[PDB]
Amino acid sequence: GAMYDIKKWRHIFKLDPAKHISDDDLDAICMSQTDAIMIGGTDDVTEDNVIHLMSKIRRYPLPLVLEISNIESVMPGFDFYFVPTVLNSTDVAFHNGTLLEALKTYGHSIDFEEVIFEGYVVCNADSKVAKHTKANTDLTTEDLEAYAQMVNHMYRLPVMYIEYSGIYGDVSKVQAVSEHLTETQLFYGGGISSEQQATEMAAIADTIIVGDIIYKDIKKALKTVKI
Amino acid sequence: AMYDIKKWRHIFKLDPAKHISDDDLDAICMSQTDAIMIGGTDDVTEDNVIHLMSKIRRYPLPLVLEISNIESVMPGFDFYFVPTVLNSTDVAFHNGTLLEALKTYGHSIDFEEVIFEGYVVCNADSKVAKHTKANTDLTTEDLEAYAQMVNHMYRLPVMYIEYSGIYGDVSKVQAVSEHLTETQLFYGGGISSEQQATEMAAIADTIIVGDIIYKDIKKALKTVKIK
Repeated sequence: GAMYDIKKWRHIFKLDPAKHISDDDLDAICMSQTDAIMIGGTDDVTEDNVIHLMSKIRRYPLPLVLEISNIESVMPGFDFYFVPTVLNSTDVAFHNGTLLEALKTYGHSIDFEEVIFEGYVVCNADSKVAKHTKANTDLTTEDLEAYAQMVNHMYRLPVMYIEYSGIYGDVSKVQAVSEHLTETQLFYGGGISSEQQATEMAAIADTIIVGDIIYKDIKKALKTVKI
Repeated sequence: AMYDIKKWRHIFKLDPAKHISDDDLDAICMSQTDAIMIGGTDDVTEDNVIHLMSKIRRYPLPLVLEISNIESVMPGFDFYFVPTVLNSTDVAFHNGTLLEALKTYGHSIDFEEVIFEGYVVCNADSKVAKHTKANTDLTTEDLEAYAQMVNHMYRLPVMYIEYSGIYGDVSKVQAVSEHLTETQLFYGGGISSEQQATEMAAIADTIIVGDIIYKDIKKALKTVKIK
């Protein structure tokens, strides 16, 4: 089952369950070389369409993961749950606050082997996720490096997630951050929309996460896997 | 074997602001304690720590520093215990301050000797609770969730139940232990009798004794006789 060893993942397609994906486009990505399909949507996951989406996704043989945002999103059935802790958020709620309530609720029966805690760092000052988590987006390269160090040596977390929220972020900073991660895997997301960019980043980061372009140019999207 | 925290059962904890006689100091360092921890939940008086270290280093037992604030950071200790107050309402006590420290000292820290502690402040009327704006209304469920969170999500080496000066709720500590497996349970707060040291050192992995050292050196040395 090399299929389910996140450490080997290089590319993940991230679906916003709130947007419409056609069955042919869905088939396209699920058939691709991508390592996993991730359902996200940083807010009020609408149980209804998430289940619609996973029903379709389970017809293919590839890891289906959920990016839990809020206690509302928690649903059984996924292969992995990626739980973020927004390191640069100024509200304890996105640190461990929400997670404490989820655990209060489902603690009794979670299989922590399938849960993955991610050091999440919001880097796009003008994003829904930056404004919701009251994230302190004024980050210098030193700040990111301190964060990387904090993730890599102090919490020693399996994943550090650089989230540029839709726009292609600062390659140099991502590059600075990768420098300090060693034991921790580096996930990058934000703006990839060209085999060129996917290759640039997948070079620095360990796993790249392509999302928006799926709903804009399925053909370009499929290009991001060629990294 | 001396420096493997996982075998430690008792730790004597010295407030560097309080005075301790050369003879009481001698007594604790000669005891069966596994280590001396210099704490003081506030502004370490760079002055008396060096004095205390000076006397303590004549004995061969581990000397550890519990860093509270970025001020405390100094060389010469066997291990540095860094807290993250999980039930604090202020990001500064989650990782805020830590991020600063890392910006400054990041370049020269031997992370091998740094130990990240999952801290849960449990005494509503404590300087530490008021300082870190800790949310001290914790049910057993809450504590269990916290345990789970430390043990499985953060997967930190130590979860520290801090009852700040008073002997806490044995049942709750017992509940918390239930969930820690890979994580070492440190307990502190009120042990002042061979009886209490013994009760707790049965539930927790390591009991931390402090206040009684300055009140009844004879009773204090009774706390290391934990069966």
